[PDB]
Amino acid sequence: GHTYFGIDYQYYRDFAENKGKFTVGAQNIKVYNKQGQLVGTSMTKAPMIDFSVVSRNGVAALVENQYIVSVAHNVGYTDVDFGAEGNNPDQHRFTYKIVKRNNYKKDNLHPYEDDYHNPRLHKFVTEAAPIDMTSNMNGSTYSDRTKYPERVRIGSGRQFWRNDQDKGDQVAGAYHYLTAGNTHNQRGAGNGYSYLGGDVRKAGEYGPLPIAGSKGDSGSPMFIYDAEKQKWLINGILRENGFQLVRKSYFDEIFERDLHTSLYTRAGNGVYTISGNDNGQGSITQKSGIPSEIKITLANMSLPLKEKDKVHNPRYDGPNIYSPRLNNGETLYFMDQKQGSLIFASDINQGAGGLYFEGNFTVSPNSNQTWQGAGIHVSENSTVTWKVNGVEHDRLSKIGKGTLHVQAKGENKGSISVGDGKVILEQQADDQGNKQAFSEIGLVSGRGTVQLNDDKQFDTDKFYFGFRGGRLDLNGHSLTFKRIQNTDEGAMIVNHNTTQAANVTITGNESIVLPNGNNINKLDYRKEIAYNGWFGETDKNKHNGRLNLIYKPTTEDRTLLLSGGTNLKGDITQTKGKLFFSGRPTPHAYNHLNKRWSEMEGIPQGEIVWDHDWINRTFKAENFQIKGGSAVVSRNVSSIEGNWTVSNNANATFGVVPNQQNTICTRSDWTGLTTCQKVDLTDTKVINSIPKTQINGSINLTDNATANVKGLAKLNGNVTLTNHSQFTLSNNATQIGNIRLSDNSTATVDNANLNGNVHLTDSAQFSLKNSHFSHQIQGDKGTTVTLENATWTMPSDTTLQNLTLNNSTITLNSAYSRFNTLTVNGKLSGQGTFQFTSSLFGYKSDKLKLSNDAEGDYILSVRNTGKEPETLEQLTLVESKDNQPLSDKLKFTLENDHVDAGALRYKLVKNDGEFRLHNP
Amino acid sequence: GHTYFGIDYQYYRDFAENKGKFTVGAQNIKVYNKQGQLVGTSMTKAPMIDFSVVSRNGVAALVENQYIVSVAHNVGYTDVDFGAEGNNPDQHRFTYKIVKRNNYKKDNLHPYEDDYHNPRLHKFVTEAAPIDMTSNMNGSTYSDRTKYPERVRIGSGRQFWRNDQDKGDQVAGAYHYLTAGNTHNQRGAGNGYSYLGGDVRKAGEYGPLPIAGSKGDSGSPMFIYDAEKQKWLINGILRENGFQLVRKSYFDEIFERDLHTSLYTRAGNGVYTISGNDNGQGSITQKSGIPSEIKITLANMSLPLKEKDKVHNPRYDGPNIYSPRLNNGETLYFMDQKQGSLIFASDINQGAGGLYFEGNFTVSPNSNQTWQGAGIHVSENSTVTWKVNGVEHDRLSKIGKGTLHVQAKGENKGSISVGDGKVILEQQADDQGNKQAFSEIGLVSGRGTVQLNDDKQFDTDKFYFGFRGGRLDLNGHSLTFKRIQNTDEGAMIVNHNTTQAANVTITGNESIVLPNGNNINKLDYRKEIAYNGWFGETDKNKHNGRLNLIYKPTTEDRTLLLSGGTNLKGDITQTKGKLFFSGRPTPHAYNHLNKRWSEMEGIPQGEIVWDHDWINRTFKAENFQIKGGSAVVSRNVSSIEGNWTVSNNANATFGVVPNQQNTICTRSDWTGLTTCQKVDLTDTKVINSIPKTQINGSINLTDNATANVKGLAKLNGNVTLTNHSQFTLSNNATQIGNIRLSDNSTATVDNANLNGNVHLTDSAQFSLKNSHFSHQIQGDKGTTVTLENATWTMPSDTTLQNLTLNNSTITLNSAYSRFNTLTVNGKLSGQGTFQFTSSLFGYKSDKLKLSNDAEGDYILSVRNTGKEPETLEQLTLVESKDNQPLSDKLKFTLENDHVDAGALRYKLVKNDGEFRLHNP
Repeated sequence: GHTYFGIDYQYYRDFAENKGKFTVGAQNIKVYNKQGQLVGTSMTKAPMIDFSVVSRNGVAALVENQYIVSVAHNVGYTDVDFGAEGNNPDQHRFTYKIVKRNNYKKDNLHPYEDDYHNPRLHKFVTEAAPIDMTSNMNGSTYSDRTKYPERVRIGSGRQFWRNDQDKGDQVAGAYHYLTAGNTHNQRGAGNGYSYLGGDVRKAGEYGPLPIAGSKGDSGSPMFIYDAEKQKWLINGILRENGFQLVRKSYFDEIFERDLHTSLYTRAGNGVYTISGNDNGQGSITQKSGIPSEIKITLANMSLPLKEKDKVHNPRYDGPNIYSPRLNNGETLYFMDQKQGSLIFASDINQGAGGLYFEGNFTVSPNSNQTWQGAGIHVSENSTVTWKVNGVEHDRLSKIGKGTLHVQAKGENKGSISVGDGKVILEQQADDQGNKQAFSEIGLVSGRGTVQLNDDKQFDTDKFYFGFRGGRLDLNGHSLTFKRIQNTDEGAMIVNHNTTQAANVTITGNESIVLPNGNNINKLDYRKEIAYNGWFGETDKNKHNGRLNLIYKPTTEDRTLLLSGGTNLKGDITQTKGKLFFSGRPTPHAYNHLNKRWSEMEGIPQGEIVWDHDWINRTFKAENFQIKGGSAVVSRNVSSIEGNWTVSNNANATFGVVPNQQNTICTRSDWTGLTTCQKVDLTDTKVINSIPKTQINGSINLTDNATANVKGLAKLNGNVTLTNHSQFTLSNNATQIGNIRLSDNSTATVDNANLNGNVHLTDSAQFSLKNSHFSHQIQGDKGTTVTLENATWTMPSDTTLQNLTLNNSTITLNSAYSRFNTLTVNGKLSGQGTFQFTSSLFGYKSDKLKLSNDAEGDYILSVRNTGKEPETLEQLTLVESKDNQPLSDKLKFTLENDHVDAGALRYKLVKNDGEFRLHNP
Repeated sequence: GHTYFGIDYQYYRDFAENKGKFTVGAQNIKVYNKQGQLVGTSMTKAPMIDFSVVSRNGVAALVENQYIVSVAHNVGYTDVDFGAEGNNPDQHRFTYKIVKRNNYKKDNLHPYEDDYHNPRLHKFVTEAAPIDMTSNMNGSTYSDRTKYPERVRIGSGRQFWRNDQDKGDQVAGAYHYLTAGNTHNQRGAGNGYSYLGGDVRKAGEYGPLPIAGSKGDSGSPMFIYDAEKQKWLINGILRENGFQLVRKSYFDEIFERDLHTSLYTRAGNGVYTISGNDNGQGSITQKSGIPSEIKITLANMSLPLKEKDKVHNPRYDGPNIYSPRLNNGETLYFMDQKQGSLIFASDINQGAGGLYFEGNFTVSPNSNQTWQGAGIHVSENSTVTWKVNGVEHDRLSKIGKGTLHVQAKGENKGSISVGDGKVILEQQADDQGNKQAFSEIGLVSGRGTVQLNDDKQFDTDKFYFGFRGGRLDLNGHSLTFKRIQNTDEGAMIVNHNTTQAANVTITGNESIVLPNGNNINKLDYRKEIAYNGWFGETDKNKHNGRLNLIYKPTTEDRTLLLSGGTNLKGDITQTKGKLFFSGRPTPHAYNHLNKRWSEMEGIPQGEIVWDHDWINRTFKAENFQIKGGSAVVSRNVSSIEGNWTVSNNANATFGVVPNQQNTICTRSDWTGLTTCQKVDLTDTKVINSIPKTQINGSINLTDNATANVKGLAKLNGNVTLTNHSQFTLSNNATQIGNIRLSDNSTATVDNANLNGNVHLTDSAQFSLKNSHFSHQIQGDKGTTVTLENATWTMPSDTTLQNLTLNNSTITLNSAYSRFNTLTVNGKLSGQGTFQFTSSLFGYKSDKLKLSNDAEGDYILSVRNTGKEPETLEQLTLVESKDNQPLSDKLKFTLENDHVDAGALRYKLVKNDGEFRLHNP
């Protein structure tokens, strides 16, 4: 298509991929031109369309579970696929095959032009919900912009951008990638058609991003928003541009041709028996109803797998490939109001025919009969007990809001894609002890759930969350993964069991030594693995059962990246390796442009990632037990909630520091690869975009554990240390809470803000560097407090043991800028300043109480109020803790050399073993 | 004398010592016999006599400042002393020496019998005010019992008690101790005499305790109450018993013989110059008046210190010792209406002559002249500026209501006894820098005041409050004591300065290791010291200036007992050791009886202390700052008022517990020694005699501080706790106020009554054991409430975090014996009962809202009112705080298994994650 070079190409790419700000449902997206000026606001009258119904190759759209729409003259393509762009193998993109083209035939009862077809696919599509069609064939219907306020199109035809002189550069050939936007303005319409066209340089009546089609865009879909229904509908297919309106009545004729057999037993508890053979002939016997026997059509093996379909217009001649063998199968519809039964008397290959179930059914083999077909659709509130195995190298498609309770015997060699509703896994062991539900299991489209009703149902290496994921409900069971295959934040691991807890263990990749051969999956041999999804249920109306997460790699050099979220009623445990809690870059459409046009556009080749444009995440658990290795809470984490226990030689670090390098872990949407690397955080825009992490919990360090809260982070909780643990608050981070040190632990506040109190015992040490502190410090026998380049404003009477000063100032009383005393029971040493307040009139003041061990060089500064004393006494400033005299190694100097209280001049003297203010 | 064995000997002993109920001024003292029957009521028509005017040896009474009265035939005694019984060295009892006997000579102008003398003492007596004499010599005068309703006597003659057969046991020899009571009945009187006599077994016209004299009682005084004057007067001296009436006219002749020189200058501003020499010759020069020179007599050193006085009756021959040398001195009287002057041109030794000053005087040495004499009497409203030093080993006696402003130079080696009025200390340093007002200073008789007008005026170890004490007015100055020498509650330390605060520091005894040598003062080497007096002014008409008290011993094992009172405008601070606020046993006369007669009387040998008979005390300060050590409020403290702050590892304990041992601190009146020891409190009479201490203030605990209110105590205030402080209310004590816990503090109510609310935050804990509680408890994140063997009746909606039950019951609503909800946001656990009220008719009830953490075994009891429901619903009783279901570890059981509302039967079920009342 043709875009406007006056607007960033990225808009049109993001639009098509539902990336950047154009996520599904989003509204009011501002669109600026290259001059940074507002062109318009997008999607002000409709939630952003879900383009997942459009095939990756842009030439078709999903209008039913196994049907697409396109132009007949697209005579070459034989299949479609869906989902997100890229080559991340976790996605397991599926190739849906056309088995019947359904090229329109113009005739007395089919008035419209024959460049139009409704292909049937060989499987039910699971990755996306089909889109409804508009029903009126009069183009004028859709001109009303109150009823139809938004209109969009999308395609992969030859790509151009046009400048202000309307000159086009062709930046890509057809079928390379998708571009999209709103359509051009309404430009004339009639029976079966509509024309849209206008000036790409200009904002249109459907929005700031008008886009026209070109060679290769034929067949691509055009969508219209019905504001009354609140639905996006497909309105037409591209044939300025002309569109052939969609044909709902024609589609109905195709559909009813493939689905015409309804099995139903009026009294309920129907019993049906099915059999067939390789020549595509089949039969369904109904226990009692008349007729007892119903003939059905199945996959016909005597027919070619490929053949040339009907061609009704000589212009649209070409390969026109279809599958007479698969298309022979009809779709069956079973309804029962009580408990129905379906018995497999023989293997069944339905070909492109599928199964719909309305009501509960028990489906059972007489022996070991298998099934194979388009897929299974189970109605809302219906449960289908499925006791029939599948076929090797065949994928079963499960759709519908209902439940599929899998309960066949032995090792099922078929796989499954769970697009909608629920699949319960409960395969039974065979006589030989073999038990496997599927050889491979995927959750896609976010609508589906896999629920475990037994152990050892599948190989966890063969389970994946594909495009938009879904729910894996452990239902009280436990699993171990090496790595979890996942594509995005749609991935959810939960436990809906109210009664039994569940555990997920992640062990990381077995080896990081590359194998040989010619189909290496690099994801399996990397030190870094990642999970983009959720642990724990976020839906308030679903049960968030107990769920624990354990990261237990084999080697110290293995990383697990969590970039989605946790809502765990349970703990997260780390035994080794590296564990990152992180936000992630906002997704953006990949840049397919060559060197030249990339340079013209001013964007890098390949992956588009903006350092200032990240998604913010939240994490929550009951406890974080870091028993070993290293846990890191990195950038764009809004909050992490739960209590921390770091033990042995483990470590936990919170926050990234502006103007330094930080290790940043990100996974590529394009390859699925995770990369951890030191990155400079120096850009103002980037720095300002990163939230200060709210750490909502307390921290306990034991043994040799270390914890570090730094930079863009705020600890909303206490820290407790024992043994030889160490805690550091630095780089302008903040803590709202207390620090409690025992044994041989250590704490340090380096250029940071501790809003709370410190309490040491035993041999603990507290260090305050390059900071100001205005709270309480309590230290007893054995403990050492140290200040360096620091100021401390004491709030009240305080006791310490040893205290070491170095270019630091202690203000004894908050009134300096009723009276307090600092007692140093142990050794004071070093050099610095003490700031005093006093009332010479009452001969009262702040006090510094020292022991025989005191020593060093200090400055005394005194602020006195009010009156001149009505008597002559001495005011003690520095005294001994008892009657012994202060050391001669102790040296004090009064600032300004003297203190005046009216006409009375006091100086500093060492008299009788103490330092007093004296009047000569 | 002779007492009645039918009445406790203690009455007669207490009477003589003004102890038990017979304190000075007391009235209506009931006297019971050994059969517990009322014999009579004592002192119904006069306030109890002050026997302090009677010499300790019982043979004389104080009739003027330096004169006594007795019989001439008492020819052996050479001195007298006064005060209280016992050997407490703090009393510094003084030996007053007879310098002239003044044996009566019968002649034409002296009609009466010559067994009578009026001894002159060498010093003015400071410990007691002299008593007036009756003036009529006709014995019949005093028979009128309307005018003279009360009459008493006292002596130390041979001691007997007589039984109902009037048989005497002699229980002690003469001159061992004093006994006293009212006199016998009037039995004949004439010129110069009176006889009193009757039956000791019987109550007499002067009261229930008639007492007769015996051998050794000769000379002892007999007193009569003049009801018109409202005075006790001495009426006669003992010679059934005969008494020689007192001779007022004879005494006047003696007095005028010794005091006949009045110095006076009509125009005011008189100027007198005094000199003398060793031969007892002296001179006073008057500036201008005629004659200019007046001869005076002084101590005559050429005369013997001892000699035999005049003997007028050969029967009364014997030693008759007097002091011709001291008696030679005459007393001088100086009056001036403006400002008079007295100049010492030479040292002066007045001997037994003293000084009276009426009006203001300046008394000055030309050089370093000293003075020595009987004492100084300064008139009311007169000030005598005294610039003359004293003499080593000589005590100066200060009496009169006027002021003595001491302002001499250098180190005065004399001491002083301040009996009356005011002495201001302002010694000036000499050229060499020596400065000392007196080598020793005592306050006695409660009438006197020492006021400090400078620092370093005396050694605080040499200052004492003797018999009945007096006021030490710090007047804005500060002092430190090791121990304060004090005898009784007459001791007062105050600060009358309206402008400058004052501090008293008490440090305790320097060492507790006994010295060697043969004059050890045990009081100086004990761990326990005590102060029987007051801190702060109690007189409303005097200024109660700011005064602070600091107890700061060196070692943890040192105790300070305060058994008197405080009324401090200021604080009490404790840094270490043990501090007791206590009442004290009522004083009782010491038991001098041997083994035999003690056993007969049924009383212990030695000190008489009754465990049920204690004096109740009050204490008041602004703040009690217990910064270290232990503060204890012990038995017989009516109230202690002020706010408490207990910090560091300090402790404060209130109340004694019935039926347990309590540490009781008491000081012996007899030895001055303080003893602290565990004592069982098991006697009903003792228990009932102890008041419940009203603690009138609030309590703040910080750091590791602990406080304990228990037993006979009531806290009328709030408690606030921080850090790791702990507070316990136990043993049936009561608190009217709230408890507020923060940080890691803890509170417990063990079998006690908390009338108020509890509020926890952070990690605080509240424990309720073996108690019933009916007020509010509020606890948020982190906090734990615990009940053991307790019931709690919630008053309104309540929120807690964690809650632990153990054999305890929570009644959700006060109506159980409009609806309330208890929310437990955190973990509930344990076992117990919840009592509910409900209205099934409206489907409303009390609620228990729990979280996922809830667990344990509980009983649900439900009381329902009124109607049968006109609809069928479920009534939720126990619910979740949100949509998650309650744990399976949570178990409830409905009491009685069911609830009925008319014909409708509801049972308890767990339905949909909640516990509801359900109708099958």
